Amino acid sequence: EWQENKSWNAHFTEHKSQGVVVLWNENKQQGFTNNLKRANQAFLPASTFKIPNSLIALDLGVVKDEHQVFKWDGQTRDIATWNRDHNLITAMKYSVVPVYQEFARQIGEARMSKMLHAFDYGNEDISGNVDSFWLDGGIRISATEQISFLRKLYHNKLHVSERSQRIVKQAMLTEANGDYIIRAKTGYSTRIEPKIGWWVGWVELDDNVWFFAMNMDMPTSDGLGLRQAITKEVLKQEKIIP
Ligand SMILES: COC(=O)c1ccccc1-c1cccc(C(=O)O)c1
Repeated sequence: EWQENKSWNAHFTEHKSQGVVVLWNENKQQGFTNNLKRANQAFLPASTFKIPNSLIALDLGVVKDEHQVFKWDGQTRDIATWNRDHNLITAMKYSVVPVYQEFARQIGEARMSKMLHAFDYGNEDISGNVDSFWLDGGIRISATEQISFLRKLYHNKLHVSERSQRIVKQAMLTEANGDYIIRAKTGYSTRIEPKIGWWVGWVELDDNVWFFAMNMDMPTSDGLGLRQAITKEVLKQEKIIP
């Protein structure tokens, strides 16, 4: 069962933006979205792909654990936090593309493709360059498809070891307080129109889990903070967080 709630559209329009929020109640196995059509429209995953990429890299031994240091290659890039050493935790936190591009190159096309099919991830198409296909290649995934993938990850049901899934879920840790835990990954797709921002993950409560996946038009980087802000307004409206 799915239900549409266009009242959430107010949260996007107050910022003159457009997008979709998709919520899934795990206990009740019920979904909610403001836009059933956009909820099933497929976009580039961009840095949300760092979830599956991390899983594959860990399971194949490309990444040993969350402490392995990936040394900066010495190339100054326009994002300051990228010009330093990183481990899996910080590379996720700061969405350090060049680290994951090296992951992908060491994974290779053949194993990457076979693993995304085992994950049933989006359209499972890695066409493009192995080190950027999730940024300007052929891979596509919808908001509802994100939730389906994240739900498997939460239950350790993806076709990789339990360890790899626990480690990635640790690396996804974004916020935690006395009321909730959020594990999620942001995304920013700019190389192919339409330019969008992602935020996908779930909300852990004492007695339930709310999975979420949102994307929204993002014509400039100035609005990236809206990905979390709009999502949280929906969570508040549905009384999922205070
Ligand atoms: C693809 O383009 C950028 O990533 C980008 C471009 C301009 C300014 C900032 C970023 C950036 C950097 C780090 C994280 C995020 C994010 O929140 O996913 C975004």
